[PDB]
Amino acid sequence: TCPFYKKIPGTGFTVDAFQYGVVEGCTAYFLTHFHSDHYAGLSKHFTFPVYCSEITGNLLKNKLHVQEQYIHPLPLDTECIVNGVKVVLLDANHCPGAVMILFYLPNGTVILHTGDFRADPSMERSLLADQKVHMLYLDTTYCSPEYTFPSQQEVIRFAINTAFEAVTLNPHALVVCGTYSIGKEKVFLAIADVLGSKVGMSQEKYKTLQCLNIPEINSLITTDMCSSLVHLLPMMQINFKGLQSHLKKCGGKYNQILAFRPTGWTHSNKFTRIADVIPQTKGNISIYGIPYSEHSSYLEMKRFVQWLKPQKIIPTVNVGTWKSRSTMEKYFREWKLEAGY
Ligand code: NI
Repeated sequence: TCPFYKKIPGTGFTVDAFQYGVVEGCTAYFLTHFHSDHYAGLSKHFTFPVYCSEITGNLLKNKLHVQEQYIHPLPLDTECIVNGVKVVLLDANHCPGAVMILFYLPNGTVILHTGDFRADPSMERSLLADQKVHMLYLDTTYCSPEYTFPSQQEVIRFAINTAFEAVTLNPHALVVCGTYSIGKEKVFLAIADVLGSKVGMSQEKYKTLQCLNIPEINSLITTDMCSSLVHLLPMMQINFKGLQSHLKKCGGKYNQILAFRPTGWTHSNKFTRIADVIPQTKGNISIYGIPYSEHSSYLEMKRFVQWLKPQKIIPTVNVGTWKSRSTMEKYFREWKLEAGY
C-alpha cells in the first residue's frame, strides 16, 4: 500500500506514487522528475491529473505516451493554484526537469517536498527565503558523514582535461560515456565541446535528449555515429567485453577507447582526491569511474536543513530498515541541537 511518506496531509495529493493503482482519496498525482523508480507505473492508460514541470511533461508525452489531457505542466518559481491549494515548483538541481514542491495548506502549514535534490546555497535565495517551512520531506540518499564528494565543476574539469590530453596524443582514440537515465548530461557535453565534436548516440537516446529544452541542442548532438568522436552507450555496455565489441563496430576507425562511468558514490571517495583518480586498463581500453553526483553530499544536506530549520523531517530515501531509520533520526537531532531550532 501507499506509504505515508508519499502522501501530503490536508490535501488529496500524492508525490511520486504511481505504482499502487488508484490511491483512495487522491485528486492530483505530482511527479518530481523523470527517473524510473519515481514514475514507476505511469503509461498511456493513466486517466488522473499529473502535475509536473514542462520538461517532465515532454518526456511523459513522448517517451511514455501519456495522453496530453492528463499532463499539467507548471512553470517554475510561480505561485499556482491546484485543486484549491497554492503550490510552487522550484529547481531541485538534480536531472533535467527535476523539481522540489512547496505546498501552502489551507490551515497555514507550509510543506517542502524535495523530490531528489543536490542541495546548494543558491536555494537559500529562492522563494524559500520568504516564509517558514514546518515540514520537510527530504532526499536522504547520502545522509551519513562518510559521503563526501567534489563539486560538479571539479569533476567536469578533470574529465575535459583527461579526454583532451588522450585524444591530442592519439587522434585515433574514441571517447565513450555510459548512461541509463536522464541526468549527468554535462559529462558528455563538456567532453564533446573540448574535442570539437557532436556527441553521437542511438535513436532512442537522441529522442530522450530532444525533450530536455537544452539550448542549441541541434548544434551539440547527432545520430550519425561515424561522424562523431564522443559516443554514448548503455551503462551495461561500459566494460572491457562490451567496449572491445563496440571497437570492432567502428571498422578500424579507432585503435584506443577511453571511457567514463559516472557513478554516484564509491568507497574510493574516502581515500583519494579527484586529482589522483586512476582507470582500469586492459590493452588499448581504459575505464574511468568519476564521482559525478546529482544528490546532496552529507555536508550539503546538513547545511540546507540547518538553514531551513524545519519543525519535522520525513525521510523519503533509505526508509526500509530500522537501522537506517534510527541512524538518520540521530543526525537530525545532532543538527537541531547544534543550530538551536
Ligand atoms: Ni532521481
